[PDB]
Amino acid sequence: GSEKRQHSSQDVHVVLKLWKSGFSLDNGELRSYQDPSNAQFLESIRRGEVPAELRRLAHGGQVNLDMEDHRDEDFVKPKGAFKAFTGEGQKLGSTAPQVLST
Repeated sequence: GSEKRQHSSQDVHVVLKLWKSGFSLDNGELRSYQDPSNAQFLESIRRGEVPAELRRLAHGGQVNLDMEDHRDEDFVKPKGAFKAFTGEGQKLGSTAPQVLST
């Protein structure tokens, strides 16, 4: 976590995950496909334009948005791990009683 340094300009991916309620970005949490504030993301990402949260995540260079599908996984993005286990299956039990070291 950078906290307060700079947004490392190393050309990074902002993951957009598709859920049963909405979508989440690597910068934020799940926003349902209904809310008028999520509409910006939905509309811009629909086109291919960049929501501010992504450019406010990576430096203003290669901010690329990578899409994942999870859907009935509810929401798992900030929670822990990476990609929330999209490797052959989905979440796969999520047997992580802890946040770190797993």
